[PDB]
Amino acid sequence: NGLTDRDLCELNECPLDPGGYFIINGSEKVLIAQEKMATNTVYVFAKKD
DNA sequence: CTGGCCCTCGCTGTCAAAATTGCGGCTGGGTGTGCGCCCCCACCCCCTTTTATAGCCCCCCTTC
Repeated sequence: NGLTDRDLCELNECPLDPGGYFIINGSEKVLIAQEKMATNTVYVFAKKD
């Protein structure tokens, strides 16, 4: 979190690594944002079928 | 026997809904993963006594 660039290098981690991913069984797993319809809002659609 | 009319009823067309199968072609990577409850019946363990052994540990007592 608070490590500076030198501390990151000494710890064998790239300073330029953005992070934002988990490490599960050694695999860098990233969660992709999932789109969904907005909740709590009234929506009137055009079912013609 | 013949003919005019309205009736229950038999059958049909028509509309509608539920049910049904398929949705391009090759390819290359990587990465992961594999009941349930409640009851009845056999079988085994602990209840108890004895005694030696010693480290460990609970409990009560005592100190200040």
